[PDB]
Amino acid sequence: APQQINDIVHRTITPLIEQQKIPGMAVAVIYQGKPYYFTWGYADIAKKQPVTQQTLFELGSVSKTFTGVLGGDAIARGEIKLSDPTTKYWPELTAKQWNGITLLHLATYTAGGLPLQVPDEVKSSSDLLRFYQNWQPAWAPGTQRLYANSSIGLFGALAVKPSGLSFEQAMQTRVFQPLKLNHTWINVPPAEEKNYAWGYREGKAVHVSPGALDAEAYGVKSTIEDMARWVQSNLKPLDINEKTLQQGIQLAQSRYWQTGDMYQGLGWEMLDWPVNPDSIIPEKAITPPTPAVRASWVHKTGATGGFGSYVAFIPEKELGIVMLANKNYPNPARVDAAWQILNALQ
Repeated sequence: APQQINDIVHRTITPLIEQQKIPGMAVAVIYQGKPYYFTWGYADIAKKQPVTQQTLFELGSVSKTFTGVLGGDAIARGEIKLSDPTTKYWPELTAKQWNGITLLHLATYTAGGLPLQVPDEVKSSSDLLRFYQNWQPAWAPGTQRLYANSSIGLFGALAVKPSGLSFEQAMQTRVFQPLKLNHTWINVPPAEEKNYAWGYREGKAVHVSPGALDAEAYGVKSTIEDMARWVQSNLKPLDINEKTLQQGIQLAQSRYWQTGDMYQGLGWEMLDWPVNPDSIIPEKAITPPTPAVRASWVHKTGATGGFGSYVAFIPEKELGIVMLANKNYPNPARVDAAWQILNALQ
């Protein structure tokens, strides 16, 4: 790798690993449209199995970028419109509080205080319907953002419906396959388990628990190579041959909502570039949404019990980074490390 990349990556990530006691990490830097890979530590501590470029990590909430782009690919196809009411895709949602709640609201976390997590007791499809039917907004829809899995989880599940495909299959056939993300999974196959890192919560080896709407919100697993490829695809959508997927990516980076200095996209979140880490670490809709601004810090954090992940990229600079850890360390530390690297190479 270019020495200048080697230099900052090693000086930045290595101590980050020791401070946070991360068992294993993989990093990718996208520099002038090429990826460079870095690996440290262990995917499985007990078996002394090292992290490689083949290692699967849980992406957690970074999954939502796939979801957003898939939702975006659906808008481009004409299958859905953000303005569509929720009840158009789930007529069974008859309770009056859903009157006027739209896909936009769901996608942007502005439905009115949908909760952080779908409650644990929700297991069946009828549990899920009962949960949303009995939920009462904490404030008016369309007025105030509260980040929520039960919000973007629902959006992704609804956005696939016109297509007739399950969310898992829309995701695989419209997003994963056309971008050759051949080692990116919602469900890891038996033969890939040897590549699936263990996550580490309080010293014990864990893996993400099944939960309702887990696929849509936090359940993707991927390798550093595929995630680098995911960043290349979002950095340069124009290289993508499939037109709806090209527009889908672009729409995901539109700005639909501003809160403080942050802009809500579909999955992706954004800040005007340049910004300093402190600001990465006034509340209103943007109508119509601002088309994607190339001078942006486009990013997303992700966590599960045993994993911490981060992706960020600046389109203007054709620059990006992916950091995948099998331990869930604090988000500020991720944004500090990444900004240091991208800023050094800017």
